[PDB]
Amino acid sequence: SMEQVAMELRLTELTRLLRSVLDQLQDKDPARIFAQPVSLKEVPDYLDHIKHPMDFATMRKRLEAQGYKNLHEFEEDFDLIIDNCMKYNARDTVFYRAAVRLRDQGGVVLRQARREVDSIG
Ligand SMILES: CCOC(=O)[C@H]1CCc2n[nH]cc2C1
Repeated sequence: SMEQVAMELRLTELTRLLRSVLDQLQDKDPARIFAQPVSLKEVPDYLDHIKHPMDFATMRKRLEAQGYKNLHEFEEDFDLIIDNCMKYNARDTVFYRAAVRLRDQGGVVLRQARREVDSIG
């Protein structure tokens, strides 16, 4: 139907906007601490600690499969990256501090992203 095409056009547009948000957020991680899944080979007990792992590469895979239906779903996954890190790692580690910084700097980006999503529809 024509509706479903228009639908898919918007979803495709959303994906385009989210790809830009994702690139902007990942730029706030120049150390690439959050770029890839936590290695289960190098951290074999990770899943005992963290029930829903997340990372930027995994977000990107879902993004290109157009698997984010709205900004909220995208934001949930970003929050997982931060929150998982701040649980597993102690307050005085480079990892925890990198998560705090990413959350603070990412807030700016996500704030305008929400406006753009509502605005454009
Ligand atoms: C690539 C080196 O960074 C890490 O290992 C940290 C990545 C973020 C994270 N979330 N939970 C545990 C960790 C560990």
